[PDB]
Amino acid sequence: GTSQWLRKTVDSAAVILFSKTTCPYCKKVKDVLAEAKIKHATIELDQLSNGSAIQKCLASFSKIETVPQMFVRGKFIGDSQTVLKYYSNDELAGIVNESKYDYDLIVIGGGSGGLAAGKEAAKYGAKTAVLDYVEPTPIGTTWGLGGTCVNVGCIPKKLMHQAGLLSHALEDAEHFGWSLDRSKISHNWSTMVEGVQSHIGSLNWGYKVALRDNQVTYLNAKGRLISPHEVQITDKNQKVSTITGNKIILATGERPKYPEIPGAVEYGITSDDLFSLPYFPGKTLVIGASYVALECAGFLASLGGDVTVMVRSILLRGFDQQMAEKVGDYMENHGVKFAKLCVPDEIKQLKVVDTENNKPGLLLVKGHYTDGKKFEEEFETVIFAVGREPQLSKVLCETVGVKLDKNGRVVCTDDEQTTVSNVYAIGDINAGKPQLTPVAIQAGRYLARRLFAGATELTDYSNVATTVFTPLEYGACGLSEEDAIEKYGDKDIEVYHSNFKPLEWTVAHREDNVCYMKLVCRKSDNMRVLGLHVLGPNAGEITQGYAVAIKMGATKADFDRTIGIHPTCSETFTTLHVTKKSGVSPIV
Amino acid sequence: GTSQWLRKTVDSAAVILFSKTTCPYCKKVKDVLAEAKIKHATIELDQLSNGSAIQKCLASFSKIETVPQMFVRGKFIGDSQTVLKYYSNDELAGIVNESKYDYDLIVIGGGSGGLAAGKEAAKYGAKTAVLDYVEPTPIGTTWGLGGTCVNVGCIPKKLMHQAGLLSHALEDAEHFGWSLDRSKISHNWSTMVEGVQSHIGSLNWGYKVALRDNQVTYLNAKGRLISPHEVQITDKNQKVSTITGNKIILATGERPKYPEIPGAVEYGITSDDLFSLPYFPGKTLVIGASYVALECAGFLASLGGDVTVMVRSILLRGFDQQMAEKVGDYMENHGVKFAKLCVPDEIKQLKVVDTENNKPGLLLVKGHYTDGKKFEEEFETVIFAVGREPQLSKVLCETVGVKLDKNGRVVCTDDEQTTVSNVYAIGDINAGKPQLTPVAIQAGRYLARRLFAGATELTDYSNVATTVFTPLEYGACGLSEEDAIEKYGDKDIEVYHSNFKPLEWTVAHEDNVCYMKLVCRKSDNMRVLGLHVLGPNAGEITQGYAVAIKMGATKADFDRTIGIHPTCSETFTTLHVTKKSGVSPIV
Ligand SMILES: Cc1cc2nc3c(=O)[nH]c(=O)nc-3n(C[C@H](O)[C@H](O)[C@H](O)COP(=O)(O)OP(=O)(O)OC[C@H]3O[C@@H](n4cnc5c(N)ncnc54)[C@H](O)[C@@H]3O)c2cc1C
Ligand SMILES: Cc1cc2nc3c(=O)[nH]c(=O)nc-3n(C[C@H](O)[C@H](O)[C@H](O)COP(=O)(O)OP(=O)(O)OC[C@H]3O[C@@H](n4cnc5c(N)ncnc54)[C@H](O)[C@@H]3O)c2cc1C
Ligand SMILES: COCc1nnc(N)s1
Ligand SMILES: COCc1nnc(N)s1
Ligand SMILES: COCc1nnc(N)s1
Ligand SMILES: COCc1nnc(N)s1
Repeated sequence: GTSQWLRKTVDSAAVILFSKTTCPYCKKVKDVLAEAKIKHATIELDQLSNGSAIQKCLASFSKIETVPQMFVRGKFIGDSQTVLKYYSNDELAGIVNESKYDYDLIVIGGGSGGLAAGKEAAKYGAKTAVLDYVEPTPIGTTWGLGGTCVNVGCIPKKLMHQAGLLSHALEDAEHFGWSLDRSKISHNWSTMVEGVQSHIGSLNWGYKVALRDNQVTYLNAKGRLISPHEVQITDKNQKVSTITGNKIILATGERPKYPEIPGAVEYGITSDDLFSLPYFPGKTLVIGASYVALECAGFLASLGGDVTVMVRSILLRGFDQQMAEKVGDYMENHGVKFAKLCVPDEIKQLKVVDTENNKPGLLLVKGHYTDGKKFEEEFETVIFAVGREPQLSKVLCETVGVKLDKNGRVVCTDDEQTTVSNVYAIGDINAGKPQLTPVAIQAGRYLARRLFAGATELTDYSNVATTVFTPLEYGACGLSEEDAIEKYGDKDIEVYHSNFKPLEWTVAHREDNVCYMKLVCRKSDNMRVLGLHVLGPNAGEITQGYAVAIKMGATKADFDRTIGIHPTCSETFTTLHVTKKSGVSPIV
Repeated sequence: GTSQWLRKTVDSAAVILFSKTTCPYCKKVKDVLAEAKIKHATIELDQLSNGSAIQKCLASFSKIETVPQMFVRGKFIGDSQTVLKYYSNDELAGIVNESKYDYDLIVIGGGSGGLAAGKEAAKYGAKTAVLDYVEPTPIGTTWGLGGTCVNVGCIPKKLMHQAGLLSHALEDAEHFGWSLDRSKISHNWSTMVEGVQSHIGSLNWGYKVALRDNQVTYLNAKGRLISPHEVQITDKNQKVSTITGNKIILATGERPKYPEIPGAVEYGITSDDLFSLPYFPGKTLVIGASYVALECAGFLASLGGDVTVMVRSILLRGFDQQMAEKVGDYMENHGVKFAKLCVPDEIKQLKVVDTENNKPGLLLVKGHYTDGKKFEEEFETVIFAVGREPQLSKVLCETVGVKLDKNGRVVCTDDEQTTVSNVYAIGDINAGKPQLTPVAIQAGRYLARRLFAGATELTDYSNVATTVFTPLEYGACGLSEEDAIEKYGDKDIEVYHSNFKPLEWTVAHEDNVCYMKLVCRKSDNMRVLGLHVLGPNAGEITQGYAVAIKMGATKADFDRTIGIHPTCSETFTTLHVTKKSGVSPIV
């Protein structure tokens, strides 16, 4: 029924007004609340299909059936006359601030999702605290508010990716008639790092301002859920206390793993350290083969570093393997070396990091290949990118009763709820969800709208598009080719594909047949597009809009009947015709 | 119903075979035709939903109801025994070349649409000729096969744009840590033009190879339609002759206009001349305000030139006017000067063009502003971008009966047919269609499939997306904002909008110049009627969304899709400020 919607809304909301748009009785209660510096949500009943039934159900609480009606934290406050009887008597602040807990909402985690949920909750009148603390890395690195993307993730990595792209810009400029000689131009690592850290510092500051201007309490404190409604916090001075909240959101993210081998923690670094490193890495070994490892190797080479990637098995496990091979081939051709089917055994120190003179150390790496032969080479810097994990034992006492999966992530329902009914989890620690910043933001915002404004919208987690920012970018939306075959059978999968060449590469004398795209389609379902894949420049900008068409169920015919924009790389999707079954070449 | 399809299909097809995939007798006839190099179309009756009706209806032509049946130019040739008999007896080649006309298809015009139409028809066995001739510009400029885009349009204009974009990329490089100093780097015009002309030459060559390998006859001759089936050709040696064809496609495009003022033809140039000009233009006056005018003024500025645009009234007439003003404001902050509400009266010559030393001349331009005040300035080069027109009197005798609208364009039904039943028109001269290269290509290809392979798919001309390649690009798909209010009323229109800033612009040091909006319809589930974005890589951004708009996308379809981070395009997935709210769109 409607009755248990209405009654979840009233129960959970902080301050909420049931109202209508034509009623000037409601319009005067609003203006009172605005000037009184009171935030609230507002269900306009004349714009809901079944506003009539809701008016009746309000009477179960208030014994009346008209509008406006104001509730605070589950209790009916009054109608239009009673609100002004409280206002002019100056009894209104004591009533709107009445609560069994310190906060309506405590977010443990000040990253992508944490800050996004906190700000949206506060819009609708919820008393909100946001906790953030950055445990330092083994060598001591630390940073400010905003989470992993803002400080040591998407933002600093794409900015260094852009710095790497601009070396090809300097090469190309010669052929388009500019008088520079790229031969005599070199890169300065620490000038880059200063500009990058300057931008991050402005996001740190901007988030503190945003929280302040939304009346959100920010505590730079480590938090721990000790009971369903109690969060124990620790100061920067080591002072412990306890705060209480009605709803809890866990949004604490992950940190990089190290392999269990001698020397790794003591002498290597991870991505957490790379984006503010005060010396150029020098001769670098990257261990691992995820998108983090290949993206960092890619711009290290483009800035002129001597870069090696040690690969256990394959590149980009979980991604379309034909495209992953195309990515790796391009990198191998443009400076990155690979040591294939190889694994490390220990890291030995030969020289200590020189802090005063700003120089890396010197390390000796010992490893072995799957056949048996030995790996032994010296590097100045060794970077581990062997995956990320959460440490929920630090965040969450086991007696609270929040269930975790065998990987240590939180098992949630489809509306982010944990096994404890007032506790939710969003972002990287939610089991089974894609680990991406815009996913966490969308989840956090939609959930706050459900707890405090009566919203029903859920987050849709399927067919979320991605881009890997390797020297040649790789964008994808949907199934990889081998997953669609495995799920529907090779006879039911048709794949259209083609090479291409950006117009911008013609005068520049770049390669003819390295850029590549394909559509993986289901025959028996009107050639429905199951996955889209593209290797080339600006692959993120290319892929993104097609994610809407695929969310709507696009078919091959939908692509055929749409006309291209000329000249672009993206238009090549609108005229594809060569099937893989056919055996015809895809070259240009 | 099905009946009238199969009679239209049999009459216009050149060589066509009706068959079934599972039939070894049809396979036997296919294998004979491959070996004899006899190109043909093929209808596979067992993959069509009314193949049974078609099968019975073939008997009205062939007095049989079995497959495989082969036709040539409206005549039943036989079943598998009759065809093999012809093969074995050496009679099959003469039968399949029997024609009342010289060609199954004559295309007049070897540009974007004509080449696409020509190459596609040949795949189905049509005996095809393609005609192309380039009348020179007033100063003598001419070029090779491929049309306006390939030679004096999209392809050279975007390479030159690209040259201009690299100048800001050299600036940005310093801030991201590269040692270069932008201040001591300069641009060589003739080096660029050589690289551009070299790529165009490779396209000229590749199209000639393409026509050769499809057995299309290429005649570098001017063609004129003198009767429904007769095309008069004139040689590069002025030899005149007449060829005949069953179906005629007109695809002759347009050329730039000149204003009727003294000195304009004698001392100015147009875009036709600019992309192969041997000298740098110098101080340039661009007259006009279309996307050609603004794109060219744009890269000439970025390459270091002193550039002025003379605007009669507004910029980008017919495009969303708020977006056009943003496009022009950005150009004005980055070098381009504007002479607003202004029109030219005459061009006077001060220095002739110096061919020996490779230098432009010198000109005095006189004009007036709308209030009467006078304009008088000196420039080395004057570029007219005051529109384009067909000249179908050069193409089409009046007595053939092909009807034209009041602009001289061809009035066509929604299958590209003219008032004469064997004559079709495609591309720029098709009245009322967006004048774009992918549109011409799609129309020429789809039409050839209907004339010669029994296809029925029409070309969809609605909601075709565009990009204007100004220094900051402007992508668009669907109705402008003012157009949508005119059609549905202000109360039924919601506009969501936001400024944004590329991540690449942060370390490189404007905050709120990039902009995008969605124009929606309240009473139709908030249906997206127009998408607009100003920013970098706007074509790459806009294109994919054109599929979702074609499928009828709403605001909720945009909200429920997750973004790709960090990108510019992802800002479309989280828009929330409305124009009626009065809230500011900056970030
Ligand atoms: C190198 C790298 C590059 C990436 N690039 C991209 C990209 O291009 N695009 C993309 O979409 N995603 C990218 N990601 C993934 C993206 O960063 C994550 O999906 C996202 O940051 C997860 O958000 P979150 O809110 O769940 O966690 P986080 O952003 O990690 O925020 C959690 C915060 O809570 C803090 N915290 C932890 N424990 C406690 C505690 N007990 N008390 C208080 N605070 C605590 C953490 O220190 C942190 O500040 C990248 C990740 C990495 C590592
Ligand atoms: C500066 C500029 C930039 C442009 N940029 C873009 C862009 O970025 N994207 C886009 O989509 N569109 C762009 N266009 C438009 C695009 O060029 C046209 O839409 C396209 O060329 C139309 O093709 P068409 O086949 O109709 O004609 P055309 O390509 O003009 O082909 C006509 C051909 O027929 C020849 N011909 C004429 N008369 C005869 C005759 N009697 N006998 C034989 N041959 C004859 C002509 O000389 C020419 O070779 C641009 C146009 C210009 C001028
Ligand atoms: C539990 O760690 C104590 C803390 N140190 N710095 C903070 N900001 S909180
Ligand atoms: C998830 O696998 C982590 C690793 N990758 N490369 C290694 N050598 S260990
Ligand atoms: C009037 O034009 C005669 C020509 N015909 N084809 C050429 N190449 S010159
Ligand atoms: C034929 O000329 C008409 C014009 N169009 N734009 C101008 N500035 S003058």
